[PDB]
Amino acid sequence: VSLMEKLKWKIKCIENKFLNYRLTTNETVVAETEYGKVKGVKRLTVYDDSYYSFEGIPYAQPPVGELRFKAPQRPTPWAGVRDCCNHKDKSVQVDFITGKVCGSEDCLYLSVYTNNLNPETKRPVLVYIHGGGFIIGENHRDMYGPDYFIKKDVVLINIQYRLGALGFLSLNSEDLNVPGNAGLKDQVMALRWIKNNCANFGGNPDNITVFGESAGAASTHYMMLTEQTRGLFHRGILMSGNAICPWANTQCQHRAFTLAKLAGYKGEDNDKDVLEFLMKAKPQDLIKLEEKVLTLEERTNKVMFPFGPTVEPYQTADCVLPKHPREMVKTAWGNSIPTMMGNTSYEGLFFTSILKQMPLLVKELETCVNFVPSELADAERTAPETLEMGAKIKKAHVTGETPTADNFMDLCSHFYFWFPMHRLLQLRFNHTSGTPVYLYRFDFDSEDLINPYRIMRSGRGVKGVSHTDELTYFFWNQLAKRMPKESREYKTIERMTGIWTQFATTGNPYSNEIEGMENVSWDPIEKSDEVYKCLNISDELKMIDVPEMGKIKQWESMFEKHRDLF
Ligand SMILES: *B(O)c1ccc(OCc2ccccc2F)c(Cl)c1
Repeated sequence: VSLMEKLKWKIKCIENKFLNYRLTTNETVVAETEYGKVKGVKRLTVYDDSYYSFEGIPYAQPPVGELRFKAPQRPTPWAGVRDCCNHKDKSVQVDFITGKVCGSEDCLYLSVYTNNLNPETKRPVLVYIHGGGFIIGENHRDMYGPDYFIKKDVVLINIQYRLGALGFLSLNSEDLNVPGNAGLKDQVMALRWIKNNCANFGGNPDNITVFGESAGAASTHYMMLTEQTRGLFHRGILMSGNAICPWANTQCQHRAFTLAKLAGYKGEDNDKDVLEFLMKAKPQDLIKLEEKVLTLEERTNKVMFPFGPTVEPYQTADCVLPKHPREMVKTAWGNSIPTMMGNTSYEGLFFTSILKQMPLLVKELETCVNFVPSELADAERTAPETLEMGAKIKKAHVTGETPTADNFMDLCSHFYFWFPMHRLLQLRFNHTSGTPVYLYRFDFDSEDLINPYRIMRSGRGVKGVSHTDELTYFFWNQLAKRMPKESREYKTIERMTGIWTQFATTGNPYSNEIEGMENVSWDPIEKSDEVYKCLNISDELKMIDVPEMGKIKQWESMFEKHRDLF
């Protein structure tokens, strides 16, 4: 927290509103939805393109009052024309830059964008679910502008969903109807809306692609796992994340009481009494205290967030996760739709900011016991077997006699992203109709065009392709600028929106109409593959064996004596 990030961030924000106004037009339009008419408006881009914009389309009732912590309910429709010419608020969260809580409980909205409201053909529909660890994020165009994607003839939809304790509180007591995963059930309801309404915006309801980055990738994967969404969409893209990443789920049923007690609850550890208190609390109080819920023991054992997706303790009407995700892969409908997955070439660089805060973290690599997968480790991480397992990790990532910060961040690349990807691929290969999985590796490094996460990760001046660096080439954000058509950055925008649009359309990401792809033979992964091939996306596009594969096998070797748990 170095105070006046908040300044230029406030004055990049005084600019973003003038610019937003200047890029607005007077061309309003009305579209039909199953809940009533919505009025949208055309907007301009800095590349002199334009698109129709519908923001603040409700897909559920505002989950306020008695609806807090509950599964979403269908919204209440209207006669007349609803105003969708302005965005709604984001879900209640801590602003990662201003450090202050922002947003509203009234956040269950989606936005629809297209360059042509009346196309002559049904268009592929792309649905983006944002990341942010299930605790931050939004569909506001200052972070996720559609301006690049609307160069292509697609319909792009950006959803919101409840975050933090408001989205992911879970209580054991069956009588209370807070089984957990409200935020994922939000996504399910948004997907149902999209399926039933995208046609009114020129979309093909039989050709929908869901994609997401980070927590949005885990979300996309959860939407492919749950039987609640069966057949609602037809392709998935998992960008740096999936549902069996260790940060992507947690059993948090005991932490509601902790949150209550942090906020001033007086009384006993009792689900009913705890729920009653949490129902009454100011939303901004609960979200601000969320950062204090995890114990030192939990943090040591690499629990990243106190509330997130959870295995629900009993089954309700709108249950999304009845079993551990690894179990849900066994029968997942989404196993049998075309899928693309990928990661960046230095994911772990993202934890730069965390390291600067707590330098002593680097000494975790002395034994690496803390990064042994939790299901394998003992609670004190002092067991000799845990020490042995840790030594396998240590050999994969410690390059000198003493671990460095770079070693730590390389390790994080695998703990948080590459190893979970491996486990998923192998698990799914036992339960798939045979539909292809394509892998990419995003390896394009530039500091000439950036996005706000680079601030948060303090990555200005740091080199390598961190977690979230690829977002810059998919979405407009308030820190972006018009780049020369010949720049490597602009060409990367064209390649990324191009490949994603090609995959959305056909279920195959290859096209010789994409510059650089003229010699790419991009083949999906097979069960019989001992080495993964990926499209490596840099200044050149090249098919390579995943450079991370060696370290991936090294992680896998921790499961030599526990193969059932892999
Ligand atoms: B993806 O949604 C994602 C977000 C955050 C992660 O780590 C926690 C974190 C939070 C804030 C700053 C830096 C961080 F690393 C992860 Cl692993 C994934």
